[PDB]
Amino acid sequence: PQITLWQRPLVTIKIGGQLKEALLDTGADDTVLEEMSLPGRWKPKMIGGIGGFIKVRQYDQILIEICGHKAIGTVLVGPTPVNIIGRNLLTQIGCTLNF
Amino acid sequence: PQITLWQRPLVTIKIGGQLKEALLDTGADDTVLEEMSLPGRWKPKMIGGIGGFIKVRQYDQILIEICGHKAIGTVLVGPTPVNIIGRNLLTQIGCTLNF
Ligand SMILES: O=S(=O)(c1ccccc1)N(Cc1ccc(I)cc1)[C@H]1CNC[C@@H]1N(Cc1ccc(I)cc1)S(=O)(=O)c1ccccc1
Ligand SMILES: [Cl-]
Ligand SMILES: [Cl-]
Ligand SMILES: [Cl-]
Repeated sequence: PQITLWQRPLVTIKIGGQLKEALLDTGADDTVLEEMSLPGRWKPKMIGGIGGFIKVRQYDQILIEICGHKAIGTVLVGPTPVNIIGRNLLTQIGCTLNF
Repeated sequence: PQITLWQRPLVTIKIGGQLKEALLDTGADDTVLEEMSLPGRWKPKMIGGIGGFIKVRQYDQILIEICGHKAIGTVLVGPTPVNIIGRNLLTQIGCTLNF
């Protein structure tokens, strides 16, 4: 698809067999989702920006489906105000900026 | 152009006659620049980010060039981690996400 930026670029994702809404975010290095369980090992991380920093759990090699596109990559889980799909997974679905 | 996301989408902008580096950020509603001098009056603006909300300065109808593309619109100024070009100006230069 071609997604406009007149509104926030929100899409449906499937992860851990759950359907969620998330923001396609070219300014985010990493994908960050609100508190949820994920399988496997994890390590803590801090991410930050306007407003300060939050602590997240980093899970690697997680399967995700983004607007019907299957991918795998690292997912950070923690108290983000919005679910974010970052560049680590946008690349895998072939997402580009165009003007 | 078409910008892939394997690296941060950092571009050159021009504002107040000066070149600066800024991030094309589809996760930011607004354009937010590092502390600088801009003309005219400003108004207060609360913006939300990963750690919470903060107050920044809002300047309207400011000339800014993004990758050579001329724009005129609202620029926020505050303690942003990096200069950010958000959806208000991305929309104005005709940028979309595509996959
Ligand atoms: O500072 S920011 O929260 C911001 C928001 C609005 C306007 C200006 C700034 N930021 C930009 C940012 C850019 C580079 C770096 I280094 C750190 C932050 C965001 C906006 N989109 C990407 C960043 N994030 C996503 C986000 C989007 C919307 C909201 I509401 C909250 C978080 S992030 O969770 O912080 C982030 C930080 C590190 C790794 C992955 C994700
Ligand atoms: Cl990854
Ligand atoms: Cl590619
Ligand atoms: Cl504007």
